[PDB]
Amino acid sequence: DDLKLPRQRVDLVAPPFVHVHEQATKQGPKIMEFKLVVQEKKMVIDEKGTTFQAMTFNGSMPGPLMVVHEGDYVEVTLVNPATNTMPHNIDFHSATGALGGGALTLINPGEQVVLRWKATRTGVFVYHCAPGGPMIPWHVVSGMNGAVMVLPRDGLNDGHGHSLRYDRIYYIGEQDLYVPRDEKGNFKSYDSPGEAYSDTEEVMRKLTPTHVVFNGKAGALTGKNALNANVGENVLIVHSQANRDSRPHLIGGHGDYVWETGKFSNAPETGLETWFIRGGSAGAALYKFLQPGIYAYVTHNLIEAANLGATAHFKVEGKWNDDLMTQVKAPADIPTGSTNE
Amino acid sequence: DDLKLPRQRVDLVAPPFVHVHEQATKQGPKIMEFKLVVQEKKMVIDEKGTTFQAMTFNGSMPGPLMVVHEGDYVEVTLVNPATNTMPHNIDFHSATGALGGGALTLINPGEQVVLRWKATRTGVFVYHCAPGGPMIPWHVVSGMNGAVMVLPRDGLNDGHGHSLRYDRIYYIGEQDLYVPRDEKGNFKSYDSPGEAYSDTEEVMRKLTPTHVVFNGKAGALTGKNALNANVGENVLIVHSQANRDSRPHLIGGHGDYVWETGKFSNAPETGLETWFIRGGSAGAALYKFLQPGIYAYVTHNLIEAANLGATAHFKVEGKWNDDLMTQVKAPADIPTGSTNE
Amino acid sequence: DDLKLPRQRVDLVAPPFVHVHEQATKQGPKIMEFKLVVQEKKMVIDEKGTTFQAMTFNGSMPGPLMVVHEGDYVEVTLVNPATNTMPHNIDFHSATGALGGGALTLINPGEQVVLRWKATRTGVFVYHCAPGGPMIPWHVVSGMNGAVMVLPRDGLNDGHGHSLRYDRIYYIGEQDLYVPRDEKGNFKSYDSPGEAYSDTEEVMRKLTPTHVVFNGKAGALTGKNALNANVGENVLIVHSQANRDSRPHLIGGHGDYVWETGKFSNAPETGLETWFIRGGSAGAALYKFLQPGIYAYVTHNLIEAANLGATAHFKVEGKWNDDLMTQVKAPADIPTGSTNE
Ligand SMILES: OC[C@H]1O[C@@](CO)(O[C@H]2O[C@H](CO)[C@@H](O)[C@H](O)[C@H]2O)[C@@H](O)[C@@H]1O
Ligand SMILES: OC[C@H]1O[C@@](CO)(O[C@H]2O[C@H](CO)[C@@H](O)[C@H](O)[C@H]2O)[C@@H](O)[C@@H]1O
Ligand SMILES: OC[C@H]1O[C@@](CO)(O[C@H]2O[C@H](CO)[C@@H](O)[C@H](O)[C@H]2O)[C@@H](O)[C@@H]1O
Ligand SMILES: OC[C@H]1O[C@@](CO)(O[C@H]2O[C@H](CO)[C@@H](O)[C@H](O)[C@H]2O)[C@@H](O)[C@@H]1O
Ligand SMILES: OC[C@H]1O[C@@](CO)(O[C@H]2O[C@H](CO)[C@@H](O)[C@H](O)[C@H]2O)[C@@H](O)[C@@H]1O
Ligand SMILES: OC[C@H]1O[C@@](CO)(O[C@H]2O[C@H](CO)[C@@H](O)[C@H](O)[C@H]2O)[C@@H](O)[C@@H]1O
Ligand SMILES: O=N[O-]
Ligand SMILES: O=N[O-]
Ligand SMILES: O=N[O-]
Ligand SMILES: O=N[O-]
Ligand SMILES: O=N[O-]
Ligand SMILES: O=N[O-]
Ligand SMILES: O=N[O-]
Ligand SMILES: O=N[O-]
Ligand SMILES: O=N[O-]
Ligand SMILES: [Cu+2]
Ligand SMILES: [Cu+2]
Ligand SMILES: [Cu+2]
Ligand SMILES: [Cu+2]
Ligand SMILES: [Cu+2]
Ligand SMILES: [Cu+2]
Repeated sequence: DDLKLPRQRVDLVAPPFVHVHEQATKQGPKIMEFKLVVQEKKMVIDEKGTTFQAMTFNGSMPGPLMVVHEGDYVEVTLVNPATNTMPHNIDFHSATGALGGGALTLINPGEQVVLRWKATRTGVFVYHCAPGGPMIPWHVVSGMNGAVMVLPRDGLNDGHGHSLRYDRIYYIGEQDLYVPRDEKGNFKSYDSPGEAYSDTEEVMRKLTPTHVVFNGKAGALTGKNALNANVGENVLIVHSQANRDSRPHLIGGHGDYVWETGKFSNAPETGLETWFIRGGSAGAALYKFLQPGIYAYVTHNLIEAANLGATAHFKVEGKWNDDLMTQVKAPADIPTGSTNE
Repeated sequence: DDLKLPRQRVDLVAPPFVHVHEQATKQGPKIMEFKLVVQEKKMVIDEKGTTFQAMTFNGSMPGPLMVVHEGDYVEVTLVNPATNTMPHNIDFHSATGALGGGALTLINPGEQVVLRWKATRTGVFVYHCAPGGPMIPWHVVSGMNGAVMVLPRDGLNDGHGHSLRYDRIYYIGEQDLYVPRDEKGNFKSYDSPGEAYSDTEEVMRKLTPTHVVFNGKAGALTGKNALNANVGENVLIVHSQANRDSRPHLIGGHGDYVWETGKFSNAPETGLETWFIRGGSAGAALYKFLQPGIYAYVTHNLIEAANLGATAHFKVEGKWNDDLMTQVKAPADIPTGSTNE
Repeated sequence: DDLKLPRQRVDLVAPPFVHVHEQATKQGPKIMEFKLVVQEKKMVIDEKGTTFQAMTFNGSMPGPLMVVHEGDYVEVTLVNPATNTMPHNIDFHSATGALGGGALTLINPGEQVVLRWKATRTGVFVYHCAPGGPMIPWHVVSGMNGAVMVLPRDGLNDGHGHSLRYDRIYYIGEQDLYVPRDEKGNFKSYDSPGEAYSDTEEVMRKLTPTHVVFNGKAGALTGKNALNANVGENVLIVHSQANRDSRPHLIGGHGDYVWETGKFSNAPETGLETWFIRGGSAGAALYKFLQPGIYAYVTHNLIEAANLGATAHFKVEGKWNDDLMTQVKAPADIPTGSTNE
């Protein structure tokens, strides 16, 4: 027992929600204990019911958000149940050494491993499976990616000496999928990940996804699963993309404070319309809602947003502010005396 | 009449030019009145005369640049003449609430609407049509996008307490187009936007444009339509892309001051070679010309620049500075005594 | 002889290595003399032995890194030997005027030219061939690109008044290639660049590379050609991409200090996981190695990294730090008493 710190077990929750944590803490460093269980399974990824052979951490795309503080140690038990068919591992972009931990975590079905990494770098970071060679992109675009947030012990700040505090946090994992089609253009189904591989790799090589989804499927965060907020709340939106660039935008809002490269040692940018998540990274945006109603959260390649699945909704309760925006005149016939050339 | 401010009607001009405005102002907030008239029409988009079924604000791709100051109110009359075939609306990324105004501006052919939004956020911002669902990307990549600039009341600054003033301003709207081809590879023509839709959507889904153009067509800002400047002038170049990333570069120049995310509350970066406009945003670059001659302004995917249409020219008058650059020896035969291995 | 400064001849070296230079200097400005010889040749670009008709500066993809200091003059002799088939030129993004020098350097086979440019802007910058029209992207994606670094005379700094010094420097040139395929999907071979052009241009137009390589071929910087370092060394990694965006990531490390837009007048960002090189630019990252072993340096589109060629290796000598990372428990059977749902 060389490392003599208190230990705290964390129970992960499914995205887009985040496990209970403190923003600012006066506790000293701890060993924060997390468990991730690999689950290979067929999953529905669009509104027409298209399936595909997914590979996940903890049964979700993305994998769950892990939250710790600068100077904590993160002790992760990775489990690969014997019902799975492939070896798996984990690479933390937050970690230092051994390919992020991938070189110390390769486990066959039936095995588990325990990795500890010190959280020396603040920000939001990707974690993903990376077995080796061509298996790396395949496992990641099959769903094996998530994120970790390493908060400063004093919480977030605006880079100019003022504390920032969120009222709510959501984790939006964006996934690019490469689903094979038959000669007629219909999506193909397979009985195992291994059976899907060869055809999937051919799609992957052309670098054009068939689907781009939030929380694992088209429409996952719309309708009854819209994200809730209230006028006045400061909401932190963490966005990850393990393989491909994204350009987040909150339709009808802004990013008040945006860390687009995702690292809290850098001052955020202010008042952004659209920001940029480079493939292989996580970023974060804070916004204080000023108006009630529906907001669409998109990647602002609108073809991807509307036609390949990458739209979420916020439903925001409160009172409308006519000073910020108003309909002066409702739709009406163009007046006869008008000249509109 | 709740809002008791002076009203000023603005007459928009066609890009790449910009309507008359003040950089710094000591006037108080005003209600700035703008009129935008939707025009569906066939347009020529390349040097071989390829046509396509465009949808525009005010008859241009991009739509005109609107310029106001922080704290002004922007009252926009959107008109959809009965000669048009589709409903249209407008979403201002500069605005707060109702999907940027899209949820308050949906108008059928024969109708108009009046929206007012308060200009609370400084920078350059996209505006675009967004009717709903798959119509959103289709209307935007058919040409229904422009930009608005919200200046600080004191004008631009370098983020370090020094005023910046431009001598000239140009607005470069970049448009990604998705023109269907027949089995031989020739571009297809249609008699209406509705007829073009199904084939266009198939091209859109593969996320590879057929054309990437400035000011609505290949070659629009070359030859007799090159952009004018003079040695010593500080020129502000506003660049928008409503759907797809761009990487602007001034060949033979630099960006002296660049707001690549486009928001004046953030200090600009200095001395850039190439900058990055994320899809769904506008950015701005200031450059003081130091040499006369032709400059090419490109997106620095050179395939897009040279082969898909995305090159503009500046023609700059003045005297050559041999200290910054000189041809020491003109092209000449390689000397016989040379060894060139 | 108007310009009366000392002259220093520099001998370029092949990437990823860099010619001898000083970081900080107290010498005054000099005329720094460089020679670049165009070489058209067939080159191997992947591990299956695929060839293609390359065009290079000095026989390498990328062309060599040139290093000077702010206020130096750079006098470049460009040579186009009579064994070559095409005209060539050079455009320095570091330079001011005449399309970066391209308008003053067009040379036929059998000719040479001498251009001088003043190094007024600090940072890392692309240089590339740009003959005119469609020849510009073709020459660049055929291999005719490199970089120049213009250091501040006091060396690098952290933008907050502290000097930064590297122990080692590597130049990673990333190249997107567009190799034609036959009806069966096999890569086509040609006897000259001219013969390859028409088919190559068709691939280029679809904006999807067949290969994305570091130092001119898949696997170039892996195995016996891995990049060396030691625990404790501060290594500067210069990364260029003349045509297409890249997202560099050091697997198992970070960017301690990153200039992603590549210009030293801007403070670096700290503690990045992944950074972004916009097409048509160079950037630079400093990292101090903390752990020994193998590191993969990738573009973090992992399909490009693993399947299209864009992976380099570092081999780092030193002692493992179990405080930063440790394998708490090696792979072992999942305990019988476990519940893993
Ligand atoms: O800010 C640059 C800095 O990163 C350093 C901090 O000094 O270290 C980072 O990783 C180290 C891992 O132990 C920690 O010192 C530090 O707390 C963390 O941000 C250096 O390697 C370098 O100056
Ligand atoms: O996309 C090509 C082509 O395939 C068809 C079926 O023949 O539809 C498929 O592709 C669509 C777009 O991805 C999906 O909407 C659908 O689930 C799928 O069957 C054609 O409709 C289409 O043109
Ligand atoms: O700088 C962050 C800031 O944005 C705020 C300003 O306090 O508001 C922005 O939008 C508001 C709309 O009324 C205005 O207060 C402000 O002038 C504008 O930049 C907050 O919501 C937040 O601190
Ligand atoms: O691009 C495919 C193929 O189509 C042809 C006509 O058969 O040319 C078309 O496509 C060209 C590239 O976009 C355009 O230059 C032209 O206007 C269009 O007819 C072939 O020439 C080409 O290989
Ligand atoms: O920082 C903005 C600045 O760039 C300027 C410097 O004053 O010039 C750059 O290019 C000039 C070329 O002579 C040099 O003055 C300078 O050393 C270099 O960074 C201006 O044109 C402008 O303020
Ligand atoms: O990529 C299409 C198709 O072509 C084949 C040969 O028929 O392989 C070629 O393409 C591969 C992927 O780029 C390369 O690995 C190889 O060098 C090349 O011959 C098929 O194997 C493949 O499905
Ligand atoms: O140690 N107190 O939270
Ligand atoms: O399946 N993912 O939320
Ligand atoms: O572990 N790879 O299939
Ligand atoms: O109020 N004067 O410009
Ligand atoms: O048609 N647009 O300039
Ligand atoms: O309004 N949409 O076609
Ligand atoms: O002038 N001395 O290095
Ligand atoms: O061939 N290039 O290193
Ligand atoms: O110089 N162009 O082939
Ligand atoms: Cu895996
Ligand atoms: Cu990774
Ligand atoms: Cu419209
Ligand atoms: Cu938008
Ligand atoms: Cu050339
Ligand atoms: Cu260039």
